[PDB]
Amino acid sequence: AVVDKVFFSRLIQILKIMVPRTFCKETGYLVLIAVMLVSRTYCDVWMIQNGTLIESGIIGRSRKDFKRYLLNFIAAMPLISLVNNFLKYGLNELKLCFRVRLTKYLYEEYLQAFTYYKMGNLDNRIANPDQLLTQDVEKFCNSVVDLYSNLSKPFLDIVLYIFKLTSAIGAQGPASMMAYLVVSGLFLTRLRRPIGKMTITEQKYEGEYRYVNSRLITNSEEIAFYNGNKREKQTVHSVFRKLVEHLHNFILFRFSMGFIDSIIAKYLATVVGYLVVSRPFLDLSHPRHLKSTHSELLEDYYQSGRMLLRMSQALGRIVLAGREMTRLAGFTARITELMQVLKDLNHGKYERTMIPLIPGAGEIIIADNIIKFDHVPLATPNGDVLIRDLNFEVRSGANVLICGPNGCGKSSLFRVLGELWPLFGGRLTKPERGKLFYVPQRPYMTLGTLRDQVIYPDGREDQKRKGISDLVLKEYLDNVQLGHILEREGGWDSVQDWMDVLSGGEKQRMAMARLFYHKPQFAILDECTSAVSVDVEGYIYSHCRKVGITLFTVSHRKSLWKHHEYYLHMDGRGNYEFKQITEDTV
Amino acid sequence: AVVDKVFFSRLIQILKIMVPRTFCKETGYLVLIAVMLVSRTYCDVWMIQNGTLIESGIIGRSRKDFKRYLLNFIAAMPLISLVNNFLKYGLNELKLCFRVRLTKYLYEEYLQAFTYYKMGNLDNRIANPDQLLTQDVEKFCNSVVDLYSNLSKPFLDIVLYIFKLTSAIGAQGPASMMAYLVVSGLFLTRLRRPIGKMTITEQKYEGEYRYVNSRLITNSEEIAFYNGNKREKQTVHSVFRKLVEHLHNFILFRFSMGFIDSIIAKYLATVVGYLVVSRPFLDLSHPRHLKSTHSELLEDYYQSGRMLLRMSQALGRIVLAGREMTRLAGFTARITELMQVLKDLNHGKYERTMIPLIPGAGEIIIADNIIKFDHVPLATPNGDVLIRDLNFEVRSGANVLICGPNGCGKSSLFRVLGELWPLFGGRLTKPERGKLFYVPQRPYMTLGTLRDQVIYPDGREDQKRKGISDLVLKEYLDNVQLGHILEREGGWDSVQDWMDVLSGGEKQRMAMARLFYHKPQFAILDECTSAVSVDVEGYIYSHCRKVGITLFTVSHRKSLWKHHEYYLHMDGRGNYEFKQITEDTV
Ligand SMILES: CC(C)CCC[C@@H](C)CCC[C@@H](C)CCC[C@H](C)CC(=O)SCCNC(=O)CCNC(=O)[C@@H](O)C(C)(C)COP(=O)(O)OP(=O)(O)OC[C@H]1O[C@@H](n2cnc3c(N)ncnc32)[C@H](O)[C@@H]1OP(=O)(O)O
Ligand SMILES: CC(C)CCC[C@@H](C)CCC[C@@H](C)CCC[C@H](C)CC(=O)SCCNC(=O)CCNC(=O)[C@@H](O)C(C)(C)COP(=O)(O)OP(=O)(O)OC[C@H]1O[C@@H](n2cnc3c(N)ncnc32)[C@H](O)[C@@H]1OP(=O)(O)O
Repeated sequence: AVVDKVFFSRLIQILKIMVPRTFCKETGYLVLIAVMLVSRTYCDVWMIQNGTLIESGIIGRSRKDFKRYLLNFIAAMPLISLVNNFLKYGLNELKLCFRVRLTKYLYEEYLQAFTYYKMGNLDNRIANPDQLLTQDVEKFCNSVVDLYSNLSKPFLDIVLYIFKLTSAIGAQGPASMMAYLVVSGLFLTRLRRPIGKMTITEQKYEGEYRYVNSRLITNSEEIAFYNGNKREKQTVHSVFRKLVEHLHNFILFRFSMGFIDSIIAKYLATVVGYLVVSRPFLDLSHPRHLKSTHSELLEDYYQSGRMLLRMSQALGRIVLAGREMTRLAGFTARITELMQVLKDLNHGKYERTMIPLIPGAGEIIIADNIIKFDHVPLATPNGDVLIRDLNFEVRSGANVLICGPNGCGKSSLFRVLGELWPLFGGRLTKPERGKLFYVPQRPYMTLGTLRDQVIYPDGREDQKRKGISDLVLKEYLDNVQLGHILEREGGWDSVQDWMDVLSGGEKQRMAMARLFYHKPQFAILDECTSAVSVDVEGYIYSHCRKVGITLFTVSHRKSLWKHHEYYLHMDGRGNYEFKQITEDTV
Repeated sequence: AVVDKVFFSRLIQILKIMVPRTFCKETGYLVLIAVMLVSRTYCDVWMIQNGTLIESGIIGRSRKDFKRYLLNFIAAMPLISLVNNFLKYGLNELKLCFRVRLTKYLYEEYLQAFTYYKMGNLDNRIANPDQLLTQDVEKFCNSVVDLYSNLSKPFLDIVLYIFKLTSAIGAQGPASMMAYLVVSGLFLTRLRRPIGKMTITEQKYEGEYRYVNSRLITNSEEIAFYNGNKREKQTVHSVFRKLVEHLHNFILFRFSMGFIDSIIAKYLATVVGYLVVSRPFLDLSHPRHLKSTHSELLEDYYQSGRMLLRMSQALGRIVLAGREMTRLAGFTARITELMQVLKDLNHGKYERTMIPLIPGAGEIIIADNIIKFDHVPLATPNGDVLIRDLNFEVRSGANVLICGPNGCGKSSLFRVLGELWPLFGGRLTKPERGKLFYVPQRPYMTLGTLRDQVIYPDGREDQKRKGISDLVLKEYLDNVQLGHILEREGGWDSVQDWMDVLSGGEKQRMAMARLFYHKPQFAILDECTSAVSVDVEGYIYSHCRKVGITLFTVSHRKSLWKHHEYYLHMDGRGNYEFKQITEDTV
């Protein structure tokens, strides 16, 4: 988080995404804000001018002037509220418009061709992508708009008040006040250097105190078996004393530093301000400004004095806004990292995953109802080769059974099957990403109606395009014997958190009902049909055979060996067996 | 977190712990703070009185009066800084003294007779005890002192300024201003009711947006196998629109509410203030106050006007302090819950652990070198009986081997052995908590020197009491062949995080070196000697036999069966076997 030319360039790009045109609504809010910033400055100076006239009326014991200027203030009261609150409304809307624009751009780039998947399970340059896509966008939009507003308001205030004081007091007044404020700020900043060192030391000691307590907790049983209460007490007490003595020293230093700070920045500023403003008055022979009535002297003094105070407050605010620029730089850096990674992924380039050409080798061809592995060395994307050259085919209507110990390498095969990981040479055949399925032990369950659950990848209008009437959907439910669920929550339209409402067996049955509804070419059964009866398994397998859906199974059960022709076996050290059938066993 | 009489009573007790005497240092800081609060109020009113005299000197074009009162301000400048910063220093010290007193009391009650162990592994009324013992104490002390200061400063300011205005303007002025401020506050609070409802709705929608994104992350592989990019995009976009439309409505309402707030509380307050202060002036026949010079009229007006402003600011601050009282109540409730549980544990009473008399049944006798289970039905403290009546003895010099599948019930036996869990009937014999040992797979390793590691439950002065010279300690290291570690980090005094510096085998060897150094009566070997050679195991077992230390083993290895007389076997359903020896196997 350091401000350079790269920082500004990166802001320019991000803002270009956030301001696409010149006649959008963001430009409308920007001009609205600029107009209200100028109006707000004028309203503030008018209040300064009118307040002294009300007070001169009161002091002069004149009811005419008091009432005249009080009514001027009352009649102008609503306009000031509009000018201030319309500014706030414009700023809030600009933040919200910025958020919507950035989120649309990020998510359009994000939900495209496994990029959401690759971001976490194929790269490591960003963790917790959801946090960065949601929280950082809001924070960045808020920070950029807050910086704009907080640098645009003080700037105008300082310009106007310096211009007016150049005439009321002369160029010497504002210059001397600003010179003192700058010098005092530098001097106090130099004096306040140690606070940072003491602050980090305090945080370190508090961290040590927390860590020691946590250790005493996690190892409470072993300590309890010992009679070590009189020892852990000594250790924690010693750590507490270490922290406490530092706190004394930090408090004493803060007291000493505060004393000088109050004297220099709080009261000598008042003395300098009195000296600066008093020049036109105490100079009885001042050229032209002040040879006037008492009321004129009263008004001129208090107008000038209040202008100096508000000018100095503006200097403080602009300093604060400059400090907030650092946070803006931090948010921009994170967002720029995100945008870079999306650009890398969307073009296939990836780096730092969690040797042949890692970023894709060989070729992939497109065909239907045919899968052909031809010298494809499936491997982890890190480059670690899982196995030697592998070759096998599943031509049509053929079932393959995966057997062996805990695989840890078959997942790689399944991921390359659905383009999830790059190819590593040879030539391979696949359909167009829509003909492959994979149901884990607990299939994916969405939030919404049961019709959404069974029509997951498609919308209702998509179903109408296919013409699948709800009766056929019920038949698919009937085949898996899930038709009774329709009455559980009052029809299809019922919306519930289906992730936990259904039991395991129900989830797998609906998942295969979804498989039935889709009628794809290939599917993977990653040992999911574990909470269902044998009869239903054979019943669904019979449908799969009759329909023509090729199926991959990982059951390993003897009956499933009888129901499958091919088989794959791995020893955990690198090997694979592929043949027609086994007479009795491997 | 609701204020009642119980809340105040609980504060009284906690503060009684925090203020033990009447002549301590806390009472010194309290009187110091009270004196500085009064001085700070007087200094503020003096500045109000002197500022108008400086300004009347400037306006009067009188260098004599300007210089006179400016020098009065300069000469009194250091005293005001002392009065303000000595108040801040006193408040900080009172917070720190409060923290030290409370922490000492809590930890004295906490580290006593397994109470640290029971708090987390025998009850459930508090989780994360370290967080409550460390963070809540600091926050509570800060909150109580902040409430005291922020209710004591505005109170004095309001009293002084109302008293002075009762004479400057009359009782009508302060009364009318306070009446308007109260009425406006009530009216605006009534108008601002919906903001809370909209705020919670906004937080709910943001939570939904975060949850949906997280779901898209955790289920990215299954979605990827599908071509569902065009569906999760629709779901997330719909959720974003739901949030965004609410944000529009919330922004528009905030704009509308702000407009009324500015008009009523920001400017009509100024109009009412002008009307209130102007009464003595515009009344040309005012009885006595104002029949005076222009400078007197100038000074009287601005003194009164500034007093009204600071009185009203004090009303705002006291309102804020009252709001902070709610947080104080929350912290007190948590601390009172902690104190109650420590009191329950320290007397043996416990509730809600994670049927016979759960809180202790039977009796425990004290003896050395003898352990006698007599009809003790060991069970979980929840009351669920693990096994039926159990009886066996380990008289002297006898070794017992535990065998079977994953136990899950032997841990209960070991915990009752070291008084960690209550007895459930019968009569049992144990030594005085100092003769039992238990080394897990990874023994406990402290932060400190190696001498601390081997002398864990004892201090260096304790070792000098026993007279164990460092040569004998080295011999204990030599027996376990850990003498070479002395040169690894430059002698005993080297301090390092021994939790991870040592490898497993080294940790167990030092743990048994600690066992050797202590020479207790009974010890438990929870399958820890797994990363050590067979020769060293026999070598250490020979020492244990020769020394006379009875030993319990959980190895299950055949050679260890040969080296152990008794044995315990559990089937996981409730049973135990205890006999002299086994000819070949169970
Ligand atoms: C219009 C044209 C023709 C020309 C002008 C055009 C402009 C645009 C050109 C110039 C623009 C400049 C101004 C920009 C500034 C920003 C820059 C870039 C960045 C920085 O910044 S530089 C970087 C490194 N440098 C630092 O980093 C330390 C500097 N740091 C600070 O500048 C602040 O951080 C502090 C905290 C020090 C100042 O802020 P602050 O302390 O709050 O101001 P303060 O002095 O308290 O108020 C004023 C006081 O006038 C007194 N007073 C007068 N009259 C009366 C009266 N009649 N009655 C009672 N009192 C009176 C009274 O004492 C009142 O104060 P009081 O009544 O409240 O006690
Ligand atoms: C000494 C003895 C003899 C007798 C007195 C003894 C005392 C101790 C007895 C009385 C103590 C009472 C006072 C205690 C109070 C606390 C109570 C218990 C709790 C509450 O509280 S009740 C609970 C339910 N009730 C609410 O919950 C809504 C109530 N909520 C509020 O009370 C605040 O929350 C707000 C925000 C509304 C008020 O605070 P605030 O708005 O900040 O005050 P504000 O009106 O702005 O300042 C004053 C304005 O005088 C104007 N002004 C005058 N003269 C001039 C001039 N020459 N030039 C320019 N302007 C002038 C100017 O307009 C200035 O203001 P400005 O120049 O800045 O615009």
